[PDB]
Amino acid sequence: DDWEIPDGQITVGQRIGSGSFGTVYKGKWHGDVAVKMLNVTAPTPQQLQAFKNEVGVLRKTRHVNILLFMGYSTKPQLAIVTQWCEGSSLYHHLHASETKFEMKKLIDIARQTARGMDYLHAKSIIHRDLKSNNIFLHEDNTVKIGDFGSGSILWMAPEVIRMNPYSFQSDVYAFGIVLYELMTGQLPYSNINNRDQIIEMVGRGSLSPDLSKVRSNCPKRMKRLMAECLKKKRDERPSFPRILAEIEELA
Amino acid sequence: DDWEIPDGQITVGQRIGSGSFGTVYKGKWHGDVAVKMLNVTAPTPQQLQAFKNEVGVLRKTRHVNILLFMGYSTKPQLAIVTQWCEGSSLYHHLHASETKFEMKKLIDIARQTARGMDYLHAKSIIHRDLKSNNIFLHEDNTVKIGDFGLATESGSILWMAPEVIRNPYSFQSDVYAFGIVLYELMTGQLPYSNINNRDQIIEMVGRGSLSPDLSKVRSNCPKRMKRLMAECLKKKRDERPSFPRILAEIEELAREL
Ligand SMILES: CCS(=O)(=O)Nc1ccc(F)c(C(=O)c2c[nH]c3ncc(-c4cccnc4)cc23)c1F
Repeated sequence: DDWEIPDGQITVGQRIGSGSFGTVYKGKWHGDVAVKMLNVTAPTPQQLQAFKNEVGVLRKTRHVNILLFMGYSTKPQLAIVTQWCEGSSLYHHLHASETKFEMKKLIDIARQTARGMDYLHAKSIIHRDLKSNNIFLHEDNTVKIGDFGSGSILWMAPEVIRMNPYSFQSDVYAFGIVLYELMTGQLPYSNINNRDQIIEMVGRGSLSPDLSKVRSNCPKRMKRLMAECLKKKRDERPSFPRILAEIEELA
Repeated sequence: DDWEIPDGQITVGQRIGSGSFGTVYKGKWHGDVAVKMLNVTAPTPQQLQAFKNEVGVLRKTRHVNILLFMGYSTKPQLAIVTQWCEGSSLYHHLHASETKFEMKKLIDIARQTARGMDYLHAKSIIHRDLKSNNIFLHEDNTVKIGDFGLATESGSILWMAPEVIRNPYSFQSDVYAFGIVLYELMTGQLPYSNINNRDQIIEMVGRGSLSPDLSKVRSNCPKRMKRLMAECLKKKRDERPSFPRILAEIEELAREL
């Protein structure tokens, strides 16, 4: 039916962060929620529908590894309401906490991410921006993928960089970088700190992630799987169901 | 929009529960999932309303403390696809595991349960079958409320309020059952131990001379929880609070101590 939450039902709290679209706050609504208020004030009737369309896309996601959509608001500002995640992003663990994860967890996280990613493809949903920042680990066990309802070029496929370039293949490339981060412990092109350089080089096929940076612990069974994900040639990339099967066999 | 999952996608596995309500197997569908299916030649549409009601009530929930409904089925067996849960029920932990908790966790479990129950009532949903058995502990410490079935919008006798025991079901009945669940958390024990007759409980609780022994609460248990619990267990419907007030008092406690 309708998942709108009437004005005054949510007690908006502390400002968590800002994104290109939206500002995230912690909220009070039958427990803890997260509210993403759109960068918008007025009830513009035509962008209203445009907003509602994105809600329609969100409300078709009922998977454990996808961040739980819970409702939307219209009156105290346009807003997306989801579950609250305890802990930090996958980016924070890998790069900002220096926290040592056992190799067993890494594969699980990838497996969880692939579970979420396959589901979106099954529902014919292209994420368009899958990175470790949009992967929230609830209580450091459970993957929640969000932010799918002049940017992050590290997870960007070659065909996306040079301009329909957004497809299920580009999400596959994004996952390879995610795997890279997990299996190398860091972001790609770390030595080359030049955005424009990377854009031009990865775009022309001159640059690709370095796999000598993977640790010895990494199974070469899916070290090969990255290569499949990280292919410059998009049609030579594995689909996510294909991907989901291979990763799972690792335990 | 459609939540129908046509078959072939679903890879059924090992069953965990059975009966005449639908067997529940552990399937794999884009990961670990759960399926509750009728093993029948044909559910000649007497079952077809029960199934349709549950799909209607499930499709309208999206909460972390409510079991995650993932889909339904019509073509072969009737089935309900929900998230897979890792762990055992609250009933298992308190009673069937002989495990024990700190006050800290016990009050937390009540809160998460209160959140889901508050959510259900806000969506104008009556659970009608709330008990420790239907409260799953997923990831070993996060509440999942399920087994809707009797939901709408024998063996379950202990969580039954007099007006149901003596349409009886209401938000108030859910409230009474909540008080019983609180009792299991704050005592570790099921109500009416000194009564091993089904006929004793059913008459006495219905009559209004039987009530849980609140002397059995833990020493570490808050005086506010024991007070809150007695309010949910009121013999008279009207004197029972609503979950917004129930959740409010709990939240302070969890923060207070
Ligand atoms: C599926 C809906 S979406 O539109 O595609 N995504 C989405 C919508 C609304 C949101 F608020 C959030 C969000 O940032 C968070 C949603 N729950 C969260 N829980 C924790 C955090 C967080 C992240 C980093 C540091 N501290 C807290 C961030 C979020 C969100 F990701």
